[PDB]
Amino acid sequence: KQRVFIAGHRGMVGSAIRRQLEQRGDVELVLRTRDELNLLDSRAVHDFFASERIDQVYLAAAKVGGIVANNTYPADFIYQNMMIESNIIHAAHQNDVNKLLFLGSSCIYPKLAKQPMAESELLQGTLEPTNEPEAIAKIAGIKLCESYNRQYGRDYRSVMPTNLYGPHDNFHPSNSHVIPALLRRFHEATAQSAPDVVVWGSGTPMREFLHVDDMAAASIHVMELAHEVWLENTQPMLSHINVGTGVDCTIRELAQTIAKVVGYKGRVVFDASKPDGTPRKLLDVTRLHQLGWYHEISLEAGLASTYQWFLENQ
Amino acid sequence: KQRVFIAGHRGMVGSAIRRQLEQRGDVELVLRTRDELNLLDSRAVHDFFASERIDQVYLAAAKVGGIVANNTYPADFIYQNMMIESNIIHAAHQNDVNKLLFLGSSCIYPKLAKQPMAESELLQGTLEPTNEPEAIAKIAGIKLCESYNRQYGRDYRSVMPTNLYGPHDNFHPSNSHVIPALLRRFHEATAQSAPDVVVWGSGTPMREFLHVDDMAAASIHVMELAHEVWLENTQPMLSHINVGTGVDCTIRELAQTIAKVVGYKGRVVFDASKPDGTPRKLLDVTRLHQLGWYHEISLEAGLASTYQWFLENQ
Ligand SMILES: NC(=O)c1ccc[n+]([C@@H]2O[C@H](COP(=O)([O-])OP(=O)(O)OC[C@H]3O[C@@H](n4cnc5c(N)ncnc54)[C@H](OP(=O)(O)O)[C@@H]3O)[C@@H](O)[C@H]2O)c1
Ligand SMILES: NC(=O)c1ccc[n+]([C@@H]2O[C@H](COP(=O)([O-])OP(=O)(O)OC[C@H]3O[C@@H](n4cnc5c(N)ncnc54)[C@H](OP(=O)(O)O)[C@@H]3O)[C@@H](O)[C@H]2O)c1
Repeated sequence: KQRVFIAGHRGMVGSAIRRQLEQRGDVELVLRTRDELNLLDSRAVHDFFASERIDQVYLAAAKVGGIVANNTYPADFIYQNMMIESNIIHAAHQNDVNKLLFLGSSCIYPKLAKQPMAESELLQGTLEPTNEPEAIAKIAGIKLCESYNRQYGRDYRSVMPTNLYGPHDNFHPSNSHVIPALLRRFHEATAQSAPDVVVWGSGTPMREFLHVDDMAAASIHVMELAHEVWLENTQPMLSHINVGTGVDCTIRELAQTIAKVVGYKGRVVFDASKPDGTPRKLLDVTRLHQLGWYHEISLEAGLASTYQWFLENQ
Repeated sequence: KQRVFIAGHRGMVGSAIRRQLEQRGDVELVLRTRDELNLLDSRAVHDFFASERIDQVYLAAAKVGGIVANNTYPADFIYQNMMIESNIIHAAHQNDVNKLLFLGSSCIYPKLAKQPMAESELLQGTLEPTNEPEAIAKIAGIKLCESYNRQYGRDYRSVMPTNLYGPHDNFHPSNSHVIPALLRRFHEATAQSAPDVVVWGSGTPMREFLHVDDMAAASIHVMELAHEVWLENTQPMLSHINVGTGVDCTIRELAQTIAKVVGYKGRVVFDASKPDGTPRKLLDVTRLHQLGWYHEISLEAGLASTYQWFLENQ
């Protein structure tokens, strides 16, 4: 069995990967909570790698937040993510861990990228300011992996998810992430019998959403590809793989779907006196599809199962 | 007196800053060699800051090299520079050091940047591959400074030098840095009585060169500006300041000048069957000039004094 360390296993993404692997008789999971191992502490991280015989690492630990958190604590987001990534990568290398999967984010891409965004859009223009600090730390993570691959012949791969939703999300109505926010807002609206729910903007912008269990399955799929196959479909200094659906959805279609899924009978209302973001943002997932992975969970199905998970965990 | 820690003080840039400050009765220098303090060791760096009452830091320590070194050891260049920067910045903050000057490099800029390159070119396109790893670590350094400035109201400023030359450079004929390389090549050619020296390319590309003592004076100048003045001439998320001459020189003019400076009487020869780089690369130094600093050392004068330093230190 392969000994697989999923950093950040109690996280949204980490716990999705754990649920899938825990069904694998060919895998032994090695897991440490934050209390047991602070991944900011280089010495602790090296001690763990030196004593635990790891074969593969899924790097799913990170300082994460929404718009307010990213603009309010920028130092926390660049420092902590640079240090977690640096410590784990360095320790992995030092202890002969050859396989690693780094989980980044689509925030890496330029604000005005060409759509849909191919992996080659990386570094082609200015970042969104709200996410700039975290985005630079995640690009540094990808370039750490690439650099160790190139200097030492490592196999440290990377995926960049689109917007994710599903179990273990933060279902507060003030989350800036639209799916959990709206699930919770429509849930409460449905409880109060509120006549309407008002969403800022016209509803016209197009966005992309992937269920976290699809993310986890794609991530495992990418981790487990033959190296020769992964190499044929990437480039040493352009090595990351976008993970998503590659399909747009309007915020209007999303909000009307969530209303249906929760059984809301009032009105979804869009207040177009508020600004819209860009008209379209989504990943080009041609590389992942060429590597033989396609998502399985439709928005409708994913929303319904996610909402059921929230009901069970209120 | 202000207690000033110059990280990397025995380096080319660090030692230039030290020579200038050591003439300041208002400054007490705090210096630690690599052997005394390994800046990769977070615990050691924090212990130093916690016991040494520092007021200002000049961050002039880095893993540095030429074209071969950067392409051969990419992991070393991204990892080491990320960790030195992260450790010093974090420790400074933690111990109430309010003033810091981070020394980056013009390698940060896109390969196809608009010339001359204004600070706003940062992040506008693809990096030169040879330097990509180091460049991402230095951009992460600038964004660490910005992030601490914005979250905690720190005063962590940054300068990006152009190509530098002067005392304490590496004067081996195989240095990929053209000034020390050519000084040493013409020096040897002059000793051997070699009939010619052949330089690859046509000589037409334009490049920018600044003497290291000018860099040091500009760096001190930028460190010491009133915060209100520095703020008026920068932007929180676009805070770095280019340091250079803002003036182009052909590689042909450079090589013919070096030949004159060393007293070579053979021929400078350009072999145009080898490729040239881009036609022009230089910094726009309007922000530094607006902040009231202008370089003092002409290329001719700088070359002559640099060569005299090499003669004295062979
Ligand atoms: N929609 C999404 O969820 C989404 C979208 C795009 C990309 N991603 C990428 O996926 C990665 C994981 O996202 P996520 O939402 O799954 O995060 P989470 O799931 O909210 O948290 C991941 C976790 O890693 C842990 N961690 C952070 N710092 C640690 C430390 N110093 N020591 C040990 N553990 C530490 C956290 O610990 P403590 O939580 O207990 O604080 C947290 O449990 C992120 O890098 C994110 O950018 C996620
Ligand atoms: N032409 C130029 O020189 C030039 C141009 C553009 C930008 N810059 C920027 O200026 C900065 C300094 O450049 P430079 O040429 O002055 O470098 P140097 O002068 O060649 O070396 C700087 C030094 O900092 C030290 N250092 C590195 N790692 C350390 C560690 N782990 N612990 C303690 N000290 C450490 C080095 O120690 P050990 O040397 O003894 O290994 C070295 O003495 C760099 O970031 C460079 O990118 C320089």
